[PDB]
Amino acid sequence: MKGFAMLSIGKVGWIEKEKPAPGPFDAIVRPLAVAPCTSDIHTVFEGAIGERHNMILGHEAVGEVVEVGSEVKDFKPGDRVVVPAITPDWRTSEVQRGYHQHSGGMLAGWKFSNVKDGVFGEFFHVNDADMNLAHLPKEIPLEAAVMIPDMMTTGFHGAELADIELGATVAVLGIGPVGLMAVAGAKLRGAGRIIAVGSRPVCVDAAKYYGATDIVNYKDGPIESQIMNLTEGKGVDAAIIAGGNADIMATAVKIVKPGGTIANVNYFGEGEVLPVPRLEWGCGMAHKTIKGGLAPGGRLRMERLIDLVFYKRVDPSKLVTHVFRGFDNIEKAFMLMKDKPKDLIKPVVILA
Amino acid sequence: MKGFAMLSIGKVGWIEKEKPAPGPFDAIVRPLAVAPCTSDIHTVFEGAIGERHNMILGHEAVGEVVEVGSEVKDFKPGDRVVVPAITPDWRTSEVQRGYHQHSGGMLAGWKFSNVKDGVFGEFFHVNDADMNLAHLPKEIPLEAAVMIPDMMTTGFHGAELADIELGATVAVLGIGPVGLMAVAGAKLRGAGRIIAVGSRPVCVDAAKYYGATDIVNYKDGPIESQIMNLTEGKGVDAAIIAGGNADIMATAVKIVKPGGTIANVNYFGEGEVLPVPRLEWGCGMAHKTIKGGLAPGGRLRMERLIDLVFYKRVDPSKLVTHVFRGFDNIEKAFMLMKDKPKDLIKPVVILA
Amino acid sequence: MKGFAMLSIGKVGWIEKEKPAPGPFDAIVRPLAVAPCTSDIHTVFEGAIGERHNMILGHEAVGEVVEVGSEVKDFKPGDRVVVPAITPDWRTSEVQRGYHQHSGGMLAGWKFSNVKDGVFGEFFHVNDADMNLAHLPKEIPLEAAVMIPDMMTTGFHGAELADIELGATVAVLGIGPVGLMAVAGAKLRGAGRIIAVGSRPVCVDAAKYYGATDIVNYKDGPIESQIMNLTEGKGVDAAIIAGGNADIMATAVKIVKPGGTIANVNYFGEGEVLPVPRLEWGCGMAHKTIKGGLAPGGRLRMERLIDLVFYKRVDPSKLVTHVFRGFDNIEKAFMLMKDKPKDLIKPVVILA
Amino acid sequence: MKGFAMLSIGKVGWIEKEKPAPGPFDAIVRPLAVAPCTSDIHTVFEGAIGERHNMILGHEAVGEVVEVGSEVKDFKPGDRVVVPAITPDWRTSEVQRGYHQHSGGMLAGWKFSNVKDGVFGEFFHVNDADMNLAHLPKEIPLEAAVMIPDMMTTGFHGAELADIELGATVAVLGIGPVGLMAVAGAKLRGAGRIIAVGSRPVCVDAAKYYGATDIVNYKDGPIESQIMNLTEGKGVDAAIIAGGNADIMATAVKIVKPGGTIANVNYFGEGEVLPVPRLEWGCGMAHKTIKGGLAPGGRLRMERLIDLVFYKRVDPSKLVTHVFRGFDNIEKAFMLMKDKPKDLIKPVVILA
Ligand SMILES: NC(=O)c1ccc[n+]([C@@H]2O[C@H](COP(=O)([O-])OP(=O)(O)OC[C@H]3O[C@@H](n4cnc5c(N)ncnc54)[C@H](OP(=O)(O)O)[C@@H]3O)[C@@H](O)[C@H]2O)c1
Ligand SMILES: NC(=O)c1ccc[n+]([C@@H]2O[C@H](COP(=O)([O-])OP(=O)(O)OC[C@H]3O[C@@H](n4cnc5c(N)ncnc54)[C@H](OP(=O)(O)O)[C@@H]3O)[C@@H](O)[C@H]2O)c1
Ligand SMILES: NC(=O)c1ccc[n+]([C@@H]2O[C@H](COP(=O)([O-])OP(=O)(O)OC[C@H]3O[C@@H](n4cnc5c(N)ncnc54)[C@H](OP(=O)(O)O)[C@@H]3O)[C@@H](O)[C@H]2O)c1
Ligand SMILES: NC(=O)c1ccc[n+]([C@@H]2O[C@H](COP(=O)([O-])OP(=O)(O)OC[C@H]3O[C@@H](n4cnc5c(N)ncnc54)[C@H](OP(=O)(O)O)[C@@H]3O)[C@@H](O)[C@H]2O)c1
Ligand SMILES: [Zn+2]
Ligand SMILES: [Zn+2]
Ligand SMILES: [Zn+2]
Ligand SMILES: [Zn+2]
Repeated sequence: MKGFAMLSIGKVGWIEKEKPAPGPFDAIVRPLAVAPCTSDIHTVFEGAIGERHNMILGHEAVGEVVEVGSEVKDFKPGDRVVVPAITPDWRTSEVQRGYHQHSGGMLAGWKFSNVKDGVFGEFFHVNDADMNLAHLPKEIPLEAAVMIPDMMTTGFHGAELADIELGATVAVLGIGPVGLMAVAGAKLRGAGRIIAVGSRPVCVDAAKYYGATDIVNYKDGPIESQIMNLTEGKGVDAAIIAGGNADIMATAVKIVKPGGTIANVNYFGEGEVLPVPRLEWGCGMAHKTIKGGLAPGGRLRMERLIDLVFYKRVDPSKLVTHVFRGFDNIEKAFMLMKDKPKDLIKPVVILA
Repeated sequence: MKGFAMLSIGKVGWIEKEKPAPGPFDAIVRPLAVAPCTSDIHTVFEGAIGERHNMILGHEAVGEVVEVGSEVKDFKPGDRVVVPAITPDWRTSEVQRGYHQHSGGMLAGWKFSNVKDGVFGEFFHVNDADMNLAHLPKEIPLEAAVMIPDMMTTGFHGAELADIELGATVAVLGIGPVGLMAVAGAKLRGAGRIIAVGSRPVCVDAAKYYGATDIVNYKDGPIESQIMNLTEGKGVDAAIIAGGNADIMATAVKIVKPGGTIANVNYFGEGEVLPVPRLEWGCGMAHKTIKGGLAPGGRLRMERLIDLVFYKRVDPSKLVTHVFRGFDNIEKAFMLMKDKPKDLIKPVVILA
Repeated sequence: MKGFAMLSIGKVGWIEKEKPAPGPFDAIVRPLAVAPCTSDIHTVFEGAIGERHNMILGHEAVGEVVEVGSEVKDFKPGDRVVVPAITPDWRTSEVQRGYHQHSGGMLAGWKFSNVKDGVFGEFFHVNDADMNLAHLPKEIPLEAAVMIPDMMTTGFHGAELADIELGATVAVLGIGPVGLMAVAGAKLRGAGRIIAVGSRPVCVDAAKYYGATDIVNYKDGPIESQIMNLTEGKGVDAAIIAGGNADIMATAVKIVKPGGTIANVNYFGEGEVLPVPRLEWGCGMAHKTIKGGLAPGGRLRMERLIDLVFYKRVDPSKLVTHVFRGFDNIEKAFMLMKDKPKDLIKPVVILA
Repeated sequence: MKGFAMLSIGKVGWIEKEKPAPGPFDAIVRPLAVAPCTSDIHTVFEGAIGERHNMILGHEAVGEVVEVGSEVKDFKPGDRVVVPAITPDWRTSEVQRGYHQHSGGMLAGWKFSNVKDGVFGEFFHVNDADMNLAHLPKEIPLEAAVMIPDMMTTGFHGAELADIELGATVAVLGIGPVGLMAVAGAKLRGAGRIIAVGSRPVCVDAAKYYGATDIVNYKDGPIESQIMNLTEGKGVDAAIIAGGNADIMATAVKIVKPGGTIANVNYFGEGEVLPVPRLEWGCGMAHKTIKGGLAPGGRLRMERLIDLVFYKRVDPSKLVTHVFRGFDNIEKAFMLMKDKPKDLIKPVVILA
């Protein structure tokens, strides 16, 4: 009944809450491994989605089922499961339109640490267990598995939105844990040249590991003119935004060729307007499609990504640089996300 | 020959130029019916695509072939043809990528009054007659046929970009001649409710004629607040932008539901940045796809829209509010586009 | 209660069954109007999908909600509803893949008169009311509304699967009620020339009403020869199959041009294989895509087709050639579908 | 000029022909490396596309440009180039419709050893050199590069047509060179499990090399049965057909789940019809899309596959099991393609 929660905007700390009870279709899960996200920094310290009061944080968890509702059919207590960060209500009009990420409202499929208590507690509540849980194979280590709920689905969704054709040249703007899975996702969509944009040397090494053929550091100059030289004025076929300020939107439109695609998965927390360059967008007519999506969730998304991990299509363990232990280290791993060490990509806290 | 040209930014007038000469694959066409476009106002008086010097204007024309190159197979002198605004070079890498509008560079398939002398002349040059001309059936009048090169393909391209599903609710921002064709295109994509946004009474009558079920005038208040009341907070499935300043882009994102599409065909002439509202775009994750395209051209595009007029799927003659006559009246119709009268939609100058 | 049921393969009759009770998410409906389907002839007399025992027939119904479950939120007793022919279980993996029509197994989204008691009873059961019912606007009469559950969604799905481009030439093979809605559907996707294939004058008249520009009589001569002559050897951009024997598949492949689409919504009830002509399929390489699909259902599909009726995009009332009053005439209307007289398109029974 | 030609159906031999001259847009190329194809066996010995007289065989070649026309702007004599098997005329309506493979008619984008003298001569003619040749980087050896013109673009086209989603389970029916590249192609689309169906031990090794996770031998029982056991009766998300008689079409339909795709790239050379099984295709309604395509060609396609080789995304040299050198050994390699020894995958003849 203890959990690390967001007291208000700019203030965090442990609180005490009632242990959640499952509905007939729900499950209660105790976490075996969790991970903090930059998104919890964007909501706490930037108030990007408004004010909260005593909301448990955290949304990336592999856990063990301890209680199921009278209608749960595919999960028993004791089952080890990968919980997706997006756990929608599956009976809404948006699902019938094909957008479960927005089931019941904009971004409403994202429930943990948004409009529902997160996984940073001795237990948490997963709604619609048969639809929003996936069994964890015994062959996948806990550290790699906890990268599936959020980092892998978001990074891969960026590659999916980019509509990569075989052999296409892809740029990945941002090589944090999300952008690194975007680099992997691009390679899984059969990209040829993958140009990664970042600075931290631990991120640059992992980007090459996941298939980046070129590294672009802003120290050499503006990223726009730097990538344009790599492409001899042609540009990239797609640019995946996985970090940066609102101005990175303008950088993306400038480096993508006409007919190319700008695929955003970045959570912009500050700024009122995301700039789109009029001239580099063809004054409205360059066919530079812009996409920006919340990562898919639910049981099928996790099962699909479990197979990709299982059959060795992507190894997410290289995202995990720091492994803590014990509930108390949740606060420390969370604070590592506010001020990132230079040797950090993604921390993981193991609990049992 | 003589032709109405853009002397410099902000100055137009008639000039003297040699009659153009065709290559083995090209044709020389004399115009039978022409029409001016708002796009030529954006370039002349706003300098939206840079400076020009003595460039004949005009890109909407129905003509008669007067000379063909030794390699033209399908067109003879004396053929009456619909000339598209977009006449790309068809042997480029962009065409192999599937974006003929950008063959040779951004917007480079748009040649007339962009990088080439336009149709406001005694003759004009059409590159690759076999690929960029369509035969005009005797059953379609000159006034209806001259709407096909630019207005119809652009409006229909807005509806194509919008990814309309059967029964979807569509908003069209701007009900000038392009937006009027976007209301028609929306209906031809099977839209249910079509909410048109405009004020001019002549345009509103035409909007209803082409399918609009609701008329939104800014007089009642903000367009965003007005459309949200019409849809009980849900919004529209797609929004076609066919006019307005750079702020209309923000309006379209605010009124489109998550997972919807913003389809822009407006030529933005002023401002550096098209604003995209961070919050109403889901902070980057609302799956509100943004598109913006130059209208398709070439022979096949024209033949397909010719069939749409022939089989009575759309009557573009209702766009034509003014019918001038004589080469001299081209200057009259062009300035008539800088300050649109309240009873104007689209003017047409008949020549022979 | 009373109900018109499939006793066994080849025999139908009135039986006695228990009035269904709703689960927490379900509703009980009494029908106000019903219609019989050719699909129930395939099931009973051809045994097309196997034996059945005491299954009430029928899957096209508009009704009145009489009872709802404790969890039903959007529908109360007294509400007049349009009931889709397809009412899937929405919490399955197939829904997460995007194929609700096969929720639980192939064709399993189709419940009425497949794996569940149909609507030809004093009451029927609708699983998951909030997801599988739509409100009926008072402006839409009963006869028209009952064309929405199955005829309109199936025929429109043919047009959806055909991937119709603006101005394309489309052929519709079979112009019973489903094919007539495929003609209308092709019009709602922007088809130019629509070539309808059939012989019965009542259907030919309706096909012209719904937009057919050409009528091909299959008893007049070979369909393939006739359509090639009409298209000057080019073929059509798409052929929608809405009737005929297995060899209509070969006819469709033979008339579609390379890169075109064959879109089947016909329920084939006899024969081991459907033939694809090797040579006219380009020996496997002609890019003639073949689709075949169960019509969409659920609340959203009904609501979108209701808007197409409400805003007068389609008037399905011309499909109704026979209207009867009274429960016992369910038998008469059903045998009408078996006998298929020359003046029949679709019969409706009013129980109001 | 000497050349290995198809004299008539069932007979091949060396003939003498005049050395071709190029049009103003064309190039004459001398082969540095060539490879024979199973498709030529279908053509010569089954007559799958009719009778030919003294047609030089072969459509797989890397060569040196020896002469160009006056309008060729990107290639000079001495340039080493990858020549695609498909070299269409790019100025046709089919290119405008988006299908260069059928430019001028069904399969007409495939010219070499179809409607044009092939690459098995001292020189050959490439039409439209600027559009249909790709520069060959010095880093790619000749034997691997000659897998790009046909094997790689066909197998990858199968993965493209299969509409593969991340993590999906894919079956590849047939693992000769085309099927092995479909295995690599499926991996480049992000497939999870990949079930290869073959029996020759050398092909099984290569299939495991390119990413197969499961091997089904059509000797341990029916393919359909075994694959259903591997998938627990669920089936595969897509099946790529790359070999087999006409019955393989029925096999593919029986193993694909509802909503999945059957993607054929096999050249069927015998049989009047390809059987589609009525029940397992849902009596017409299972949403099992069937595609079948001639492989893409042209400059842009070769360039993108060159990049996938250059950046080490795929290594096609494992396809090459026999390398000879000498013009005369074209006959030797071709006959190996007829009577396929169990250690053969693809032979290559080196000429310089
Ligand atoms: N849509 C979803 O479902 C979803 C899910 C999770 C997270 N997100 C959001 O997506 C973003 C990425 O997640 P994350 O955990 O990987 O954050 P992160 O660790 O902070 O990575 C941000 C990256 O952006 C780089 N960067 C900073 N300024 C840049 C600039 N001008 N140009 C290019 N790159 C620049 C940084 O490079 P260096 O640090 O090396 O200098 C860094 O690598 C976050 O904002 C997150 O909130 C979205
Ligand atoms: N992509 C292409 O291929 C292509 C082709 C041709 C043209 N275009 C461009 O697309 C645009 C449409 O062409 P057009 O000839 O129809 O121009 P137009 O006659 O000036 O029509 C512009 C429409 O926008 C309305 N409008 C003005 N302010 C607005 C606001 N805040 N919000 C919403 N609507 C507002 C106007 O309403 P009222 O006038 O009734 O007050 C008018 O109906 C032009 O800019 C044109 O240059 C693009
Ligand atoms: N996928 C779904 O969800 C769904 C839904 C409902 C129904 N269906 C099925 O789709 C089909 C259409 O239903 P329906 O009520 O419209 O049946 P219908 O009235 O019997 O329509 C049959 C049409 O096919 C014509 N026909 C027969 N042989 C032909 C041939 N060799 N060539 C060309 N046309 C031929 C018939 O000609 P005539 O004009 O002379 O009769 C008629 O026009 C049925 O089989 C039905 O079971 C599928
Ligand atoms: N779409 C295009 O552009 C294109 C391009 C090139 C070629 N093709 C054609 O595609 C096909 C593949 O080419 P290829 O060079 O790879 O020929 P191949 O080596 O003969 O491929 C045959 C493969 O299919 C297997 N096979 C035979 N019958 C089978 C059955 N009932 N079930 C399952 N597998 C069966 C064979 O088994 P074994 O292992 O025992 O031999 C072998 O693995 C050829 O027909 C070719 O002409 C098409
Ligand atoms: Zn996160
Ligand atoms: Zn214009
Ligand atoms: Zn039916
Ligand atoms: Zn081949």
